[PDB]
Amino acid sequence: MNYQPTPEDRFTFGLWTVGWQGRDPFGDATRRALDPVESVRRLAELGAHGVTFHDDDLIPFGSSDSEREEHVKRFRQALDDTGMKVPMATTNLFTHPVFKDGGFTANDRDVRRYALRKTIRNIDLAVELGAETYVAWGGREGAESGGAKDVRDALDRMKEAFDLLGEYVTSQGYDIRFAIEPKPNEPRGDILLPTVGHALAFIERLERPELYGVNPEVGHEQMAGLNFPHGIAQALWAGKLFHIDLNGQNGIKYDQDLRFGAGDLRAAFWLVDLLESAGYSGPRHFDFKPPRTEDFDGVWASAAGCMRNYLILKERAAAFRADPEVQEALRASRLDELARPTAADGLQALLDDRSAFEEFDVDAAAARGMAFERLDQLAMDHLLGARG
Amino acid sequence: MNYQPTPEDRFTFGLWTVGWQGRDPFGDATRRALDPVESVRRLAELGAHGVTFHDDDLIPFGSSDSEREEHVKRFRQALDDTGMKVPMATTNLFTHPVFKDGGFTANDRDVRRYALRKTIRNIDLAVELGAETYVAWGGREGAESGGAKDVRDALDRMKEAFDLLGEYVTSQGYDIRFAIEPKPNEPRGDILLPTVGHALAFIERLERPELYGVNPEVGHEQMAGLNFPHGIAQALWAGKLFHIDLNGQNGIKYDQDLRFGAGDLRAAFWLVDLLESAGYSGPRHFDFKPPRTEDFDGVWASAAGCMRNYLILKERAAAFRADPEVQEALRASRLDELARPTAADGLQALLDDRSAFEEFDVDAAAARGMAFERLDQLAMDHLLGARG
Amino acid sequence: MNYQPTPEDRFTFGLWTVGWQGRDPFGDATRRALDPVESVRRLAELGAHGVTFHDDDLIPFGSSDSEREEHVKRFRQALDDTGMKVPMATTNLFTHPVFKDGGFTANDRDVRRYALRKTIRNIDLAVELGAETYVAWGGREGAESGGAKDVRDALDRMKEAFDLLGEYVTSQGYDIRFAIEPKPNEPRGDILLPTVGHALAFIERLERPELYGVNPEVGHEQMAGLNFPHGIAQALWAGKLFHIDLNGQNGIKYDQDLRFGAGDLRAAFWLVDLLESAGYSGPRHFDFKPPRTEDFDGVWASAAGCMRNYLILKERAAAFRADPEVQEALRASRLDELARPTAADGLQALLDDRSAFEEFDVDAAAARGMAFERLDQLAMDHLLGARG
Amino acid sequence: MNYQPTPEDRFTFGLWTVGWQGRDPFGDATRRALDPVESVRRLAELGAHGVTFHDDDLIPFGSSDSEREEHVKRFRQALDDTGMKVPMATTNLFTHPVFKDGGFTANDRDVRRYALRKTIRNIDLAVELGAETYVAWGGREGAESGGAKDVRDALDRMKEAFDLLGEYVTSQGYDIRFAIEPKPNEPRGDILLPTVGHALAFIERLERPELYGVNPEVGHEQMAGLNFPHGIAQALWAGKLFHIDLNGQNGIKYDQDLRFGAGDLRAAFWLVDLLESAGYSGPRHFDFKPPRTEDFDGVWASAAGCMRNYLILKERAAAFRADPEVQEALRASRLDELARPTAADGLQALLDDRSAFEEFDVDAAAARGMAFERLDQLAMDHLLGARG
Ligand SMILES: O=C[C@H](O)[C@@H](O)[C@H](O)[C@H](O)CO
Ligand SMILES: O=C[C@H](O)[C@@H](O)[C@H](O)[C@H](O)CO
Ligand SMILES: O=C[C@H](O)[C@@H](O)[C@H](O)[C@H](O)CO
Ligand SMILES: O=C[C@H](O)[C@@H](O)[C@H](O)[C@H](O)CO
Ligand code: NI
Ligand code: NI
Ligand code: NI
Ligand code: NI
Ligand code: NI
Ligand code: NI
Ligand code: NI
Ligand code: NI
Ligand code: NI
Ligand code: NI
Ligand code: NI
Ligand code: NI
Repeated sequence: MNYQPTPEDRFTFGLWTVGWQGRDPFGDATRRALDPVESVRRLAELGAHGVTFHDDDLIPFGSSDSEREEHVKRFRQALDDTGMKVPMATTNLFTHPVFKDGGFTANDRDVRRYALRKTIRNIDLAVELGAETYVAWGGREGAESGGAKDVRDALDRMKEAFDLLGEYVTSQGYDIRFAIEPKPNEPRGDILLPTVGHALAFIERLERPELYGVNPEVGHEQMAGLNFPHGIAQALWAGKLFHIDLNGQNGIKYDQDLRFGAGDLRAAFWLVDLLESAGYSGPRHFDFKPPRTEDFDGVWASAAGCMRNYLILKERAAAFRADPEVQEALRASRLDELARPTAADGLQALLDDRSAFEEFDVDAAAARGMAFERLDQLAMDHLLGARG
Repeated sequence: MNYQPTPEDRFTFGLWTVGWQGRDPFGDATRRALDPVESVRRLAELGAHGVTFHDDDLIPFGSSDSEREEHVKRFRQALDDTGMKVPMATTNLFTHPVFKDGGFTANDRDVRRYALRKTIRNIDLAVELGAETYVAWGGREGAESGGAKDVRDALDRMKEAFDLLGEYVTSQGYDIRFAIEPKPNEPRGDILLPTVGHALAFIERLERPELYGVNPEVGHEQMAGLNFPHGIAQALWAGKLFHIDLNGQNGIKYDQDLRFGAGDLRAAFWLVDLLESAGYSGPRHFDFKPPRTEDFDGVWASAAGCMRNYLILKERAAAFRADPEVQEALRASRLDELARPTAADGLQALLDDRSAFEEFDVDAAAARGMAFERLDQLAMDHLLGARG
Repeated sequence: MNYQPTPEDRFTFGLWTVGWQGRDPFGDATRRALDPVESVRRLAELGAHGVTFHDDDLIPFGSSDSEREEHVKRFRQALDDTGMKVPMATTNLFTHPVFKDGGFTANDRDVRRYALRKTIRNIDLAVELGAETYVAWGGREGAESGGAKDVRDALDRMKEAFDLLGEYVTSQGYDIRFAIEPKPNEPRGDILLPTVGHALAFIERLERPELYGVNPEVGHEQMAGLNFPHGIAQALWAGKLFHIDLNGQNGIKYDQDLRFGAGDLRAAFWLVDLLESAGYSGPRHFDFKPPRTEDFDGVWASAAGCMRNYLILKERAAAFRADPEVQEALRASRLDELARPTAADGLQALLDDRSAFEEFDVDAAAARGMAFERLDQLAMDHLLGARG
Repeated sequence: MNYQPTPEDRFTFGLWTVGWQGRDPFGDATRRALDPVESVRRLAELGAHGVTFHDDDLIPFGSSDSEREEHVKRFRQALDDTGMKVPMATTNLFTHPVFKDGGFTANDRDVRRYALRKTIRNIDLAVELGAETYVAWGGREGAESGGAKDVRDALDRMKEAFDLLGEYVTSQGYDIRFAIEPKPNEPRGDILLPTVGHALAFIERLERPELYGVNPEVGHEQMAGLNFPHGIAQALWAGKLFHIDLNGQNGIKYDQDLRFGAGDLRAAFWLVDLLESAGYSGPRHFDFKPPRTEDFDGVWASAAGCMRNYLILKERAAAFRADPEVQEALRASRLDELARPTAADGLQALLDDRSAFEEFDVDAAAARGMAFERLDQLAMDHLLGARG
């Protein structure tokens, strides 16, 4: 019947999302700034579970130690009054002109040292607020031209930075983990660790890999034309999906950050299906931008649509899996065999198995249809609620 | 003056490249098949170092043990007469209809067992011929629809397969290593391990990671809009660039496999620059298709252009790096600082360093230009041979 | 409740669609060839309205005049027995090696003359069978390299060819019109008249523009990352949508030709909405390929899914428009004002209108939200059948 | 030897190019604003021919009639002192929040009337300054969601607007023409008239088509993965290339606006080749953004690189065409035949010509290679200055 979200659904929003003033490359802001406290109250009314923030969203850049203290106190009371949580925090290493060539991988060494200190300062605040995950989006790490950045040295600097933060966390005894958010491009011509895969590979080279995971975003992988649910499957397979950014994107172009459900709808369905069947227990975080055509009423409707869409898809995906006709179709397509080991009998046995080569009837096997189209139409019917 | 390749340049070609008959999705072959022996002699005349092959290129599918023996003997004499080497070999797990849903990750278990036996048989042949690398391109591993393939189970099957081959190699005492070739899509809607990053991450989950590397292809990463030289830098950083496939691609669309140099020319320049300065010593393998508009004279001209283009770029990249004006520009852009550790002084020292935050003048740092445009124009001048 | 198609729905299929044997760039056929007569009977059973064909699908290439006559007679009886119609026909100017550099724009003049004769021969057959539209897809018209094709001369040849066919039709007194099908690339590196826009512009340069329209395909425009429904709106605006090819595509990559409904689902919804509200009365033609993983049962299920998906979307789009809440939302977003002339009062009046500039309150106007997000969520609810 | 530009080369720059302060979606300005007068003097020193402007670049928005007059006088003296010309002008209908849903196609009628008045006011100024072309880039014309914009009505409003401007120009007796600049997306999710083709088609529906042309931009067509030189060939073929925007773009992603020469280098070569051989006599306008990593010295170096790159390519393209070996290769590939009419003998003659079908030897024709690869390698050698 209806689709009301409750804090139990674990839906979270960055302050910078509903707070996006509408400034784009070709235009000025179309909305006034939101007081983070108003955003907390409004999201709470909508059924959200918590909020996330960059240091600079909560405490204006260059704020003194006193002003800083007041901003946090104000934010803290709003949280106490609403029951909202703060499961994730991050650093802004992309807005200020000093980070024009990056933070952790800036060619200027002094800039790199500054970026680390700025991050460390915010990690202490994040722990103070109860955040369990600390996200790192290296938006300025990259280049527009080939000779500007030696990638191998840049990767040495990136590893050095992450190892230092890991040494810091472990020395303060914090119970906080890191999640690297990949993005292929924008604002840099090409960004380092462009996809979930590159991020996962890099993590295996850190001194304490256990502390690092990935924070994939729907639109980012889609900006590279990749299959998001497949990338998420691989991150789960590796045990590295620490957090997730949900939104929508219409193909390969600029990062749109539409509300979740918009963009590639079928991909959204397969994503929810995967997260739910895999038992993902982390937050369902929306990193979206309510389009600039909207006024404040439009932003809250956009935020509500994020949660609504997730809930509808969850219903349809659940109905899909529980359908006996679908369970039969899955067996018809041999999904059950895919889950069985190819050779639990071992190498030697396989080599001696004449049924696996010498006596294998390749034409008989080749003639078997996979029945994938029937299966996919069942999935389509379920998504559209068209199952008679 | 001129650009003649010699076997010392380590240029290699797959038999399937100059041998591509021109069959495409919408058209029939425009060229007769080439006898692998003729291809060996022709490539040798052109200055190539060696050739590579899929089992099915050398020995027709379904060949008896006797015919098989004759085909190899014939091929062996051609190699002896020309001095050509065979540094890499691979398996064809994509053409025959039996592999329509994959080889190692086919839902059908019997198909998966067959794919392993077929690969093992060819590994023995590869070692016999002296190949040091065995490439694996899972072209049929993937899907067109969401419910057809459970990616986590598929990744379990992929790992199982690679671990078994690793157990085989180590048991026969072979001195051969594996290289996984990624591709984002085509012929499947989405292919598993779509980019160099995903492949590198997966490798870290194998039982014997030391035996596996990556075989990236210029056009494949470009089909995802990614920066190829950056991906190669990361593979080198990880010590996993075991082999490389060179060709050209005009952006995001079907896999064109144009001759090397064609497609994104500037990317080709930065690639050669990187491979040469990094001391890549493996083969410079061309996996290209001479367009179907060509007759045989056109195919040999296309193959020659591959090597010619590599040699010209190598000259221009060498001239770029050795230019004192460029060395000065590199210092102006702080590439030297990027190579210096951010905090060799350690964590505690960084936290106590007031020059890294408290007394850091952010406006002064922000005002410094990176001088990247001057550097890039110097690179452009060098590429075009326009340095006065 | 259910979604059964009937010939009244005007659903048509090319013989080459359900008949696609599964041959792709990296693989052999996975299905035997279908007798066109069997395809006619099977599609009729499924509720289809008619079929379409290339000359070479019906009459094997190189067939004598007698064999040709028999093939047509056989096909004719199948049509008579089923009541199926043939509303569109086309020429195959892409498969045979002679068309490797094109048909109408081949550099070889003799080839260009041959292509015209081949098309003319099939136009006579099309009229004989009752086809009202003749489609032209210049799949081989284009290039892989810059100097191979002088585009201005190629466009002169393209216009010459179309003008000649127009002169032929008008001289035989045929009641048949032409529809040019655009495609950005594949099989050529870049194809001439790459999008609906380029095709529409070209048509305005023909001697008898009235005889030519466009035959857009969902996936083709999406291979250029364009909004298909927007392109269709422009073709309707110009009065040039003579026919349409329906299928699915997952973004920018090779031409997938998935069944309709698959690919970008939301785009499919907006397309059906537009065609139905605009009163498009031509055929709903599916130019799709049942994936090669399927056997014959899978191909017929895929074809049925094409029609089913169109019918479901038509229902949801109709429900969307007829919803009073949606009609109210449309007024809230000023869609009614968009339909009103900006200045029916004329130029002079506008220049003298102080309310249009001098006394225009720009801040007041800027503050009005467009309410687009609320509208889009209503559309999402309707698509998913989630309207309470 | 060297490549110095002189005003005779007709190189022009928009004030907004070298003046771009570096503000992007994720960052603040990294450069102070430039006084348009300083930009005029600086560009003049670099060898530029003239500058272009949006109304809002020259006269701050909301300026009184007096301030307006002073700004123009100041700008006028700078032009007189340098000898710089102003060949093109345009309107800013994208920055101010009032244009959030468009200017000419905004759903709000009052906004549409305001946009026309604002444009008309600037047309008078453009003529006053001597501009021969008036560009219109409908950056805000489009949508993020399907129901927000009825495209057919939007196209009615777009035509109404352009017809009114045409009526205005013709009534004032101005000798100024319009050029529509297409762009597929950004800042809107999808922009109306997304490519050169769509723009050309639309123009044929205006009341006075003679007054309208197109202003294509390198990067814009490349954001749709299209071949820019091919699009330019079609615009020239139609006699509609009134102006051109030159820059660089690295594939399908956000609009980078790199300096000319950067991005797809080979495409830049083929573009210059075409413009020069076609005798394009309009300005060579650069619409680029010096990357934000740069300080002012870097912006002037970037602007100089634009002109330098154009001059180098012009040299290489000229050398390519004048090479007798290339002229021979062109004949070998039948470019001379492409330029010959297919059937100047007429329709009836073609139908009676047995050599065009009945007696046409298709196998003989099919066997002829096009020799395109040899031709393309000659072009590569010339571009790289590697012709021995
Ligand atoms: O496009 C950029 C990212 O998606 C951005 O929102 C990061 O997620 C954020 O800075 C970390 O919380
Ligand atoms: O597009 C596919 C690949 O590039 C293919 O050529 C593989 O490289 C080959 O099968 C391994 O040698
Ligand atoms: O991708 C190519 C086209 O879509 C093709 O199927 C044409 O439509 C056909 O040849 C005309 O009927
Ligand atoms: O990306 C947008 C355009 O390229 C822009 O610069 C227009 O050209 C300009 O507003 C007209 O002069
Ligand atoms: Ni993002
Ligand atoms: Ni994003
Ligand atoms: Ni994010
Ligand atoms: Ni490849
Ligand atoms: Ni390839
Ligand atoms: Ni390859
Ligand atoms: Ni098609
Ligand atoms: Ni298609
Ligand atoms: Ni089609
Ligand atoms: Ni632009
Ligand atoms: Ni641009
Ligand atoms: Ni422009």
